[PDB]
Amino acid sequence: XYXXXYX
Repeated sequence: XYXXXYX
């Protein structure tokens, strides 16, 4: 992880 979202 380490980026965000949500998908």
